[PDB]
Amino acid sequence: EVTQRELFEFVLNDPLLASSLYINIALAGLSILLFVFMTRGLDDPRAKLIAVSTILVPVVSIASYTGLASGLTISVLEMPAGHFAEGSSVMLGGEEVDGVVTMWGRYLTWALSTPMILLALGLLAGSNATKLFTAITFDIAMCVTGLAAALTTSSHLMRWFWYAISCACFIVVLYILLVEWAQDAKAAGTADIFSTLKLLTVVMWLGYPIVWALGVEGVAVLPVGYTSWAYSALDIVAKYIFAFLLLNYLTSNEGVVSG
Amino acid sequence: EVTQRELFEFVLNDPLLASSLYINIALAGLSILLFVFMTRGLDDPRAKLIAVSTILVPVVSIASYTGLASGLTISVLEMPAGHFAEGSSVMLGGEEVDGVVTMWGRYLTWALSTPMILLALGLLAGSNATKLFTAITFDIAMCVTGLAAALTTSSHLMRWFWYAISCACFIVVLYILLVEWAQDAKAAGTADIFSTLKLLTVVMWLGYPIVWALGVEGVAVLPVGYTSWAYSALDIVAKYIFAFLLLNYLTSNEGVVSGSI
Amino acid sequence: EVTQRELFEFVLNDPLLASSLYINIALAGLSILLFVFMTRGLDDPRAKLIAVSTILVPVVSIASYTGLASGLTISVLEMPAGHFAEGSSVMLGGEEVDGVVTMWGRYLTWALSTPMILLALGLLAGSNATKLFTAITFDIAMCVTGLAAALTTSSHLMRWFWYAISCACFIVVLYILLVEWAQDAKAAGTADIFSTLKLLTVVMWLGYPIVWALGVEGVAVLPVGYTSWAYSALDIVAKYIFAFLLLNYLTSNEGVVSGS
Ligand SMILES: CCCCCCCCCO[C@@H]1O[C@H](CO)[C@@H](O)[C@H](O)[C@H]1O
Ligand SMILES: CCCCCCCCCO[C@@H]1O[C@H](CO)[C@@H](O)[C@H](O)[C@H]1O
Ligand SMILES: CCCCCCCCCO[C@@H]1O[C@H](CO)[C@@H](O)[C@H](O)[C@H]1O
Ligand SMILES: CCCCCCCCCO[C@@H]1O[C@H](CO)[C@@H](O)[C@H](O)[C@H]1O
Ligand SMILES: *C/C=C(C)/C=C\C=C(C)\C=C\C1=C(C)CCCC1(C)C
Ligand SMILES: *C/C=C(C)/C=C\C=C(C)\C=C\C1=C(C)CCCC1(C)C
Ligand SMILES: *C/C=C(C)/C=C\C=C(C)\C=C\C1=C(C)CCCC1(C)C
Repeated sequence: EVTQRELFEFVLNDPLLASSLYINIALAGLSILLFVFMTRGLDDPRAKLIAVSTILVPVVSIASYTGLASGLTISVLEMPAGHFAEGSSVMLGGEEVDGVVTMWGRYLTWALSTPMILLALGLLAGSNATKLFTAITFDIAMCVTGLAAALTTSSHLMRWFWYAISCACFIVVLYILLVEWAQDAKAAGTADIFSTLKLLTVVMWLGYPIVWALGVEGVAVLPVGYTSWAYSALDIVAKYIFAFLLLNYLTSNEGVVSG
Repeated sequence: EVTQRELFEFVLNDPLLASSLYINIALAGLSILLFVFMTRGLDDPRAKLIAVSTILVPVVSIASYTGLASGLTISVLEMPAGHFAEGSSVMLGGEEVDGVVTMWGRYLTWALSTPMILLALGLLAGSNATKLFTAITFDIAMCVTGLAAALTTSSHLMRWFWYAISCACFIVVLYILLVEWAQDAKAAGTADIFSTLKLLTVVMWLGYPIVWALGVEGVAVLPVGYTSWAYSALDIVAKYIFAFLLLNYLTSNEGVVSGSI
Repeated sequence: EVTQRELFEFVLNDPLLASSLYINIALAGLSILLFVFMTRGLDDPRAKLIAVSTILVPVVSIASYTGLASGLTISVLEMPAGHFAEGSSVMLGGEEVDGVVTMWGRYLTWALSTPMILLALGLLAGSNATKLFTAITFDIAMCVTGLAAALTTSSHLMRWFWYAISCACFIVVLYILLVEWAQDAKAAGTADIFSTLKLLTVVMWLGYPIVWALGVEGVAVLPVGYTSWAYSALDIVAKYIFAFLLLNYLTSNEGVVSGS
């Protein structure tokens, strides 16, 4: 029964964690600023919907990373027998504690920012509501089952079963990104930029389940701090730059996306 | 105290709970396979929305039932004074623990599946946005106030007050289903199929508060394993069979429900 | 270690607490009954969508306040070093307990009812989906960061920080109300009622961060019971009266908001 203060200090006291969380808190703040600045020239209602859903990305990121930073959304979990990190222990407060410091707050950041990325990207491609619906529902399911995979301590096989369920919902989203919106963007006149934002997205998105698998939640070839910086690095790219790359195209082509 | 692993083992070790939970993970998985295969012939955006909302029913089911099976969404709660299951105990991790194994994750399943059932039925009926909004918001309120009833350990009376508020929300959804979409479907050209599904929905849905009352959450004439099976049997019809029948009509009648959303 | 029953009893047996909470369960219950009555003659789909969104206010209200009254959504929390309530204690379960009774369940009420407030106000003002999306998302973010600020016990600083993030979000909402929807309304033929509801809304809403700062979550000049009543007072006006007034204009101007 560790304290939130204990986790708040454990992080401050760990090189990798402290930096992995605070550098992204910093970059998220510098994004909300650069983006509110970049998008002042917009006036069309649709261009402005794409702008604000995009801007919400770093808004969700700064708040959710603060949840981790404060120790509010981190837990110490004891992994199941057979799990590569079972047996782990951590110095918290004045004692050794069984378990792995688990920053499950990362799934809350993901559950909140991915539907905004899909909404902005969907509108960019001129998607109809059905595909928008399909993408966002399976995306939320993908994130929430991943979180349940992370939170499952009862059994090792059960964790990988959730992982599989999360993979299946990922495939539906990948199909919409790669086969449906790739085609829809042509009617909307956004094919060029879509292929770029889609290529980045699909590449960075595929990275998450690979890291999960090799990182501490999986077979742990990557320690807690490195599992964290890998996720943090992927976030800076899949999120802030993605938002910069999409917003640098938008505030140059307001007419194409209007209506 | 009571660890997630302790509950996962108890479930694997109890005839009614393991079968009531794992059979549904299995049927949900098979339902998804069948429904995807059935619906590959659809092209219309609106038909497809009725199809995806329906498909999300067993997707929500396989995921949330796994929540229960893994032990993640189970709690051991001690019932308040006068509750008919107060003072019960359950043998966990070898030790005796006061409380009733409470599979609260069931409300998470219902909270996620029911709005997908109403969206599909409302689209089937040719519902306007107002009634789609009224049915779904009151239905979600129904589930959450039901979960609240289940998690209340402070007072017996408090539990039944949450139960009554929940029922109030239910009556609003029944009204839309039985009064408004019935009329809407006639105008939409789907009256017959909407009428059969609506009645299958109302019949099975009335089953949940009855089971809640008769079961371990209410007066406990049904112990935990029997309460669990009563809820799992209702889920098989209200979720998987209901969906099979809806998609059977949809994939033979794409033209009637084709249009904007 | 404090139980749910012990928090239901603490509340039940404290004059200020039982009153703040149970008075709002009763008023919401009556608001629902009254509002359903008032709106029984609406026919247009848009007006009905405004009515049901506004009726969801006391429904979210009766259920989330019960959340509080039952102990379900209350947590006794030890404030961090420096907080003006650090070291406080209560006496729950007959024992002296370190911390402050924290009715975090209030943020559930707000997170669930404020979006309904903006949808109904926005639709009244003729808002386009974009500003409605902007007002509701930032509103929800404001409420969740407020809850996080209230649930943070790790350091006094970080708490006031969440409070600030919850302000940057609130500022976005304020720009939409005061400015944008005021402009949108004029044309919707609701400029007049939009001014009255906007005034009440901006005024009452502004108080929440001030009460938070002054109450037990903040510098604690207001103990638990007064903190509860301070927030419960803003709710009674920001919710039930705001709702009555808005429905009163709806029951009278149905034709106006039907659009066509
Ligand atoms: C369709 C869902 C797929 C998940 C299936 C999970 C069932 C695996 C159960 O494993 C067993 O659990 C026992 C109790 O903990 C251990 O003693 C034993 O060593 C372990 O092998
Ligand atoms: C909606 C169906 C009707 C449900 C009615 C539920 C009544 C349950 C009352 O509980 C009892 O209340 C007494 C007085 O508070 C307590 O002394 C006692 O210990 C407690 O067990
Ligand atoms: C729709 C389902 C109806 C639910 C009815 C629930 C009624 C619960 C009755 O419980 C009993 O109440 C007595 C006081 O009235 C207590 O003294 C006694 O200890 C308690 O066991
Ligand atoms: C810590 C979170 C605080 C983030 C604050 C930045 C949010 C910016 C939302 O976009 C702005 O919304 C206004 C209202 O519609 C428009 O008038 C304006 O043109 C548009 O740029
Ligand atoms: C911030 C943006 C993100 C995190 C985008 C995509 C994330 C995924 C595609 C995650 C996939 C996952 C899988 C398939 C298995 C469960 C864990 C998981 C959530 C990392
Ligand atoms: C999976 C589909 C379901 C669960 C459909 C309907 C469920 C209800 C109508 C549940 C109603 C309930 C009531 C009226 C009382 C509180 C508990 C409750 C949520 C089971
Ligand atoms: C019931 C209606 C409500 C609570 C309407 C508005 C509430 C706010 C504007 C609350 C703002 C807050 C801030 C700015 C700081 C954090 C605490 C907070 C949530 C009270």
